[PDB]
Amino acid sequence: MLLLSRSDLEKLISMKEVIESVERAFLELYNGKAKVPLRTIIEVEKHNGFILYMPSYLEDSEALAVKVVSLYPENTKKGLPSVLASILLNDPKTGAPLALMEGTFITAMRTGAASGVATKYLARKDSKIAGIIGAGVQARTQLWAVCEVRNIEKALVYDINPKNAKKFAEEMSKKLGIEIKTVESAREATEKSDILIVATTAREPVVKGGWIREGTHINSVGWVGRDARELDSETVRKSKLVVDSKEGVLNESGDIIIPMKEGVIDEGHIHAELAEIVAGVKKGRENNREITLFKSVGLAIEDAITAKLAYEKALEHGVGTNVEL
Amino acid sequence: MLLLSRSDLEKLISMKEVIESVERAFLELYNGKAKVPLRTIIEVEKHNGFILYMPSYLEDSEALAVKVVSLYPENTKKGLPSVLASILLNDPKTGAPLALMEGTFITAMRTGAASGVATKYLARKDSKIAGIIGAGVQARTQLWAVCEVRNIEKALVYDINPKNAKKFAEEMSKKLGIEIKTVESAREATEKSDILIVATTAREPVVKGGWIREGTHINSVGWVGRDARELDSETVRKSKLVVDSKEGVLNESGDIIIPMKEGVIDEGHIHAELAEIVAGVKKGRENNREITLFKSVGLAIEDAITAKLAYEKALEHGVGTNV
Ligand SMILES: NC(=O)C1=CN([C@@H]2O[C@H](COP(=O)(O)OP(=O)(O)OC[C@H]3O[C@@H](n4cnc5c(N)ncnc54)[C@H](O)[C@@H]3O)[C@@H](O)[C@H]2O)C=CC1
Ligand SMILES: NC(=O)C1=CN([C@@H]2O[C@H](COP(=O)(O)OP(=O)(O)OC[C@H]3O[C@@H](n4cnc5c(N)ncnc54)[C@H](O)[C@@H]3O)[C@@H](O)[C@H]2O)C=CC1
Ligand code: PRO
Ligand code: PRO
Repeated sequence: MLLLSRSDLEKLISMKEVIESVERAFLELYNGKAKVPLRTIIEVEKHNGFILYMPSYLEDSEALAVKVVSLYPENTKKGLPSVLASILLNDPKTGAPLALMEGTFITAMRTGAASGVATKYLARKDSKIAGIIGAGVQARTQLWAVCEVRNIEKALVYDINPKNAKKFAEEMSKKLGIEIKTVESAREATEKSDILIVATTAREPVVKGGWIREGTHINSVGWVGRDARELDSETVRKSKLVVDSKEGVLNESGDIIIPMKEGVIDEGHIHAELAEIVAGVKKGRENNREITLFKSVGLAIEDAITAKLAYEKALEHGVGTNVEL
Repeated sequence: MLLLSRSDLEKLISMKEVIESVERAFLELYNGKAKVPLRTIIEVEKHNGFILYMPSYLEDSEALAVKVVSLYPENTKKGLPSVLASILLNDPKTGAPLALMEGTFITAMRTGAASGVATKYLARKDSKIAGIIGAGVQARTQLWAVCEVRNIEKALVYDINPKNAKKFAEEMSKKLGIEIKTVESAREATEKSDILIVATTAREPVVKGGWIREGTHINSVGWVGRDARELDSETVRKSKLVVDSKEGVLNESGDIIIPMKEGVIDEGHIHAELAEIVAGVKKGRENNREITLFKSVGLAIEDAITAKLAYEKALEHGVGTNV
């Protein structure tokens, strides 16, 4: 078996590659060449956490992988990231395990790239100002993937944690070579956005629909269970809704389940799944005045296409350590 | 996180340990302190194999583990085991991964132990002769666990491959210190058995119910999908049926699903789940003449308590590699 550490992975993969790869994974999913059973969620109520088991098999790409990822929103208080993951790659021909790789970095990369492909189809091409609510691990790759897809000029970041917003604005500004300024309310970041990035831990809405002007595109990736949401009901109803997967969002995302329980929206309010948009069967952004919202909770195909991408580059680069079991 | 190889694991855990631990896991499951959602099976039709994802959380034992196990019946043609597994242990307090360990040895140990617990409650205490149909990997731990709970004197082994039965008879007899004789039909092994072990890869019945005499207890652990079976409908109908879990067997075991399609039995023919037997809520063996059948497909909690037993012994014994 081969081992790939976070240091190993950061070396191998870039966001432009991951954007292309996640896009192909969804095209493979639309053509009936993907087996993605709904992920299994075990809630650890005793320790305020979740653990998610996300297996998938992409038969054309021959990517047979499972990711074990956990969400503990209070982990940052113990010097630990909220999201920790591991990815296992198996050989489709024998079922033998091929690799164990650190999944935390890949989770952030594949999540940003998933919103990157959706941003290509749903965001105004002339978008230059991006607003970020929640300056955590996901927000960094979220903004990075948005910058790979649009000619972003300036970014606004709001967080309840002043350290996270400052560290984000400083470090990401040199990172992406764009100006990033911390703002001091979620209202301001939402009102001035051409593209809005929401990557929060909050269990109650932070984005009010009354702030969103026309022509803005929203990427929302936060998830803390089916009871939690970061967008109020007005935001969802007001937008042209695209989901990463209907089966996943409708079963896991309080951002959608709660407004439908209220009766503000129904299952038909979902315009399309991302797989239909990538395939060209369903259309993305059609005019300047619509407000587009991409709701993402995570799909296992993004881990498999990224893990096999990273695994095959390690072989070609001689990266990683071999182990016996 | 810590890495544990088969060589690391093989020393650490014994069959007496795993039986005690698996029985405790089933009691924990009965008391509502286990989260064992039904496992996810992805069939790789393209390569004639299955891969199984088995997560579970035992909250009292604080064992949060997932096993990735695969079944490729044609692997023995490539010099590879039919069943290959990996087990990942996570920290319940942080969600952080604690260990990656080889699951092949643990799956054999926990599978034998699960039948070891069932045999203790369902088999006659005066059982002396054990019959084995299918002399593969699982059969060895199956007989070992039966030997840990009953005073077995002699074993009879039948396999469709005479090489496998002979190799089983030789190797297992030295390990367990009991006489083991090769027979040349499933009928003979079944007819003379006090306890019958069935652990085959067959997709069609190998044991006929007409062969089973009264007082026999059967452990059947084979699985090759819900369309495959190693027991004919008569063995199922004739027996008091105990399953490791109702949700798993009725969804995955052709040994049970097919006789229910025929109308020979219905859902009520399941006497009890193993968890109810361990808890004492349901009765085990009530008389000497009953024929008892334990149907096992595998349950994620048995992996979790065994993985955490081993992980916890590795730390105390300084075994494993950090990465
Ligand atoms: N493909 C997907 O959809 C995936 C979903 N997620 C979810 O994305 C979200 C972000 O994940 P991470 O960045 O890794 O965690 P993180 O803990 O490192 O960052 C979360 C940020 O949200 C901020 N925040 C929390 N509540 C806020 C509030 N009311 N108002 C303003 N800011 C607030 C926090 O201060 C923190 O900076 C999480 O909800 C996670 O469950 C995580 C990985 C990928
Ligand atoms: N109940 C549980 O928890 C578990 C279920 N299993 C299943 O147990 C069965 C055996 O597993 P392993 O021993 O690891 O595989 P194995 O390949 O090592 O052994 C299978 C044995 O069955 C024999 N056999 C095959 N067809 C036969 C037939 N018609 N008649 C007589 N003998 C036949 C084969 O010669 C072979 O020796 C498989 O179905 C496996 O999927 C595997 C792990 C645990
Ligand atoms: O799918 C994922 O990877 C993220 C992890 C936390 C919740 N969802
Ligand atoms: O429970 C298990 O581990 C075995 C693996 C193959 C089918 N059942």
